[PDB]
Amino acid sequence: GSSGSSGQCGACGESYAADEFWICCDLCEMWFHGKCVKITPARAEHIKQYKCPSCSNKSGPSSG
Ligand SMILES: [Zn+2]
Ligand SMILES: [Zn+2]
Repeated sequence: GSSGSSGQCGACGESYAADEFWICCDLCEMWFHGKCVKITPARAEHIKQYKCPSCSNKSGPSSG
């Protein structure tokens, strides 16, 4: 990773690698990692357009 500006996972902000398992959001449709979004690479199969933790948080009882 030498490129300055580039995609970064909101959870941690790793480099755009075509290896790890990324998740797909519907609200913001951002880029995240299964494990980062509290999701397994195997379960994703049964998951379709999961609500990333970045959005789900919005309008929360602990934090609005
Ligand atoms: Zn991450
Ligand atoms: Zn989202």
